[PDB]
Amino acid sequence: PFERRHVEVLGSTMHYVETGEGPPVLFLHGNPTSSYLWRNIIPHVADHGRCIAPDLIGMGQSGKPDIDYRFADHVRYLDAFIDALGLDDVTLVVHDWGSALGFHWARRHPDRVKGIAFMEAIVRPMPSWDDFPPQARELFQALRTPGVGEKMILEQFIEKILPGSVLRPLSEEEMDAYRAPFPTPESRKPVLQWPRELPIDGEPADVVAIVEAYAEWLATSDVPKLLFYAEPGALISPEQVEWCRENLPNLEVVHVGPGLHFLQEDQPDAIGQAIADWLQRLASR
Repeated sequence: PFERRHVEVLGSTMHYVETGEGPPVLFLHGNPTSSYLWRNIIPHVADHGRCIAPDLIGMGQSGKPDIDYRFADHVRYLDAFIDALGLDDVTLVVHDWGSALGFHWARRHPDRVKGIAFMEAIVRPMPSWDDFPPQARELFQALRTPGVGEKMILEQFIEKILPGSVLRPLSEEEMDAYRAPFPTPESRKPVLQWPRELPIDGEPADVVAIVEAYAEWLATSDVPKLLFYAEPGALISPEQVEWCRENLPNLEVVHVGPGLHFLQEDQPDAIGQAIADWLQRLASR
């Protein structure tokens, strides 16, 4: 039901799906997903704008160049993609690392952003490992350890963390779609680098500074914002909901019901209908 396109970007290629016409709505997935994450949300939004969902570089059907896949690499590829489509007056819909990419792009292009809808997002740096639930703490500490992380993700993960953070059973066919970009250790390098970019306890310092910078911009910008909360969630807990409600101007919060980290696979209709309603109210202003 979507157009599938490839676009040349910085000597590689990026795959995206698109549907609809009007002001662009840019959907940014995170780790270890792809535009497939948005397949059941986009149809709710498609009559309201030009819906665009790229696969980040090295992920989905996008090219797999020989790069570090650090956050800064992804920034460059996504900047070129957005400029390749000539996107202006952009509504962002973002998740996980897609939210960091989206917030960072919005702060740097404040006149080109119309609104930001975000879920299970990286709003703030994580000052200590003590803030983490013990489960995620041990996992992230293990992935961020040289040798161990390579064993866990490369020379051996997606089959466990994806169904682990969806409440309802993930089908084999959905799992096949998420496995498909990542058959080989070589192909899984972005999946390992992403957790090693997480701004935790001051490291890495360059991503910590990026997240600090866009958190300050979010708290000062009048851009309309929509935050989705799932029970219990993972990154976005009630605690983070309260911090956003207190500190981020022009924010609406929507509770979508039960869900974990990949809430698009638990409540896609709730998320899509809320975005569609939000775009209409923003147009009415």
